[PDB]
Amino acid sequence: RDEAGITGTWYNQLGSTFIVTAGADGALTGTYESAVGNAESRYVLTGRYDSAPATDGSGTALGWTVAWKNNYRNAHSATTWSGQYVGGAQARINTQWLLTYGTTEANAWASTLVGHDTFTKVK
Amino acid sequence: RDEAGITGTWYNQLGSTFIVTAGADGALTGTYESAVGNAESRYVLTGRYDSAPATDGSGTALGWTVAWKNNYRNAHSATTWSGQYVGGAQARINTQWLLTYGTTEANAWASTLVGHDTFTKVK
Amino acid sequence: RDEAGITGTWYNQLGSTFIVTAGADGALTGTYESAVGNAESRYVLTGRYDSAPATDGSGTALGWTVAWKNNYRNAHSATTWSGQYVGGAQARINTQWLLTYGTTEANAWASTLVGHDTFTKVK
Amino acid sequence: RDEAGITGTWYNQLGSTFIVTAGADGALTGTYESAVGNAESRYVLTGRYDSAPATDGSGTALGWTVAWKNNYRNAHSATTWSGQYVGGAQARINTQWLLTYGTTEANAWASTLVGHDTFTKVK
Repeated sequence: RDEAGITGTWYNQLGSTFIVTAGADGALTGTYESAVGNAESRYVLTGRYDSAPATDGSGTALGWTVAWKNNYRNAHSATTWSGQYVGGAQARINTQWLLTYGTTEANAWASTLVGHDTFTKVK
Repeated sequence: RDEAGITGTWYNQLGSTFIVTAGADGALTGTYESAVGNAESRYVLTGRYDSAPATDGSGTALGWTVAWKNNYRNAHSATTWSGQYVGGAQARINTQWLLTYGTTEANAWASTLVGHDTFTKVK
Repeated sequence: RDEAGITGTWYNQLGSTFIVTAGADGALTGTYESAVGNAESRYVLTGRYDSAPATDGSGTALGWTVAWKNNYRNAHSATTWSGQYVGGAQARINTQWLLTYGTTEANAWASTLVGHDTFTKVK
Repeated sequence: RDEAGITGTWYNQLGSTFIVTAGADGALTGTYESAVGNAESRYVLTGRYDSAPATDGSGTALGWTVAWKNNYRNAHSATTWSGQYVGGAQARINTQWLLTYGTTEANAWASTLVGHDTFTKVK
């Protein structure tokens, strides 16, 4: 039961800010602000997490999406982060991500960036 | 404006079924049923898509998450698909995905599978 | 023992041409010619494969790299394909790949594309 | 020209040891010893790097493969790392990797793990 452990404000290694609420039902809702790329201000996110994780010391699996459209800009792209929450004194969300841009069929080979973000509760 | 083009029932190459509604606001909601893996019946999904895509022939970026917990089972894992919708006679959603399982810190190197799913409106 | 099954000329879905020799010792050597991207003519490749695969119907794991420098151009990038060879009437190499471009530290978040290529012995 | 900067012994965050020689011609040769997984002792590697990188502060793209067969064991798998070398006082190779295991056609959806390794010249 990591609803309280997940909910809150998280920061990654780029200085991006992830503001999330975890629902009792497994939902993730909030906003993402990227420190880099074709982005400004906050963007909607949604996602899901395992609301009944294993009790053996394993992390808590979760994921979320941002489409990079808001009232300021549209980067015609979406990122998905997939990862796990690891609780404790220095809690962390360890993620890998896929960023797809909309492309023509001819350029679709080149549509998707992959990377990895680690989030902490301290900047 | 691909709200009508996205909304509906989609099937991938594995015979999985993706049932989605696209909101005017960029939301994706629905259910996923996997034909493979530690899964049975339907699981909640949510996600986002570019509600104002480019008009140059590019695809429509989107993503969504499933956490693999429902009333039947809990696979302590989450998958994120990231991709684009390509409209037309044979419409398609072309995706890559990341499946993270909850692990101990010692096994976290091995936590994440990557793959690729192509969805069609016909089985 | 898939040395004879791997060695030869392969083509992917983009119309790229992969010319490989598999060594008894697990080596892969040859040349790659991409139909797309910042590339022309042939580039050196090397890689490795499992020279003693399982006999249970499993595929044969393998991988290879291309750095995108030759006498014509230098795209300051390297792609790695990781996958498996599946023997038989319609033999295939099913791969996923990572293409890293050299970046400054500020842009390294955006350095790596991911995709998937399927190779056949017929175009 | 990073031939001297790449050649040598590198260690990642898992305590794996990567011993590589960079050739003037773009080759990478050496041995890999994993601290984790179905592995013991050293395994052959080969790969490629950009021997004429940009002079603007960008990193040096490179990649390499290991098939996880040696005289001790065979894990019927191959990993490819794709990344860049970043020179200087605290030199680093920043990589993402794809590990494919040989599978039956029914389980091929689950064949490939993805992760990220950072190598340093100090443990």
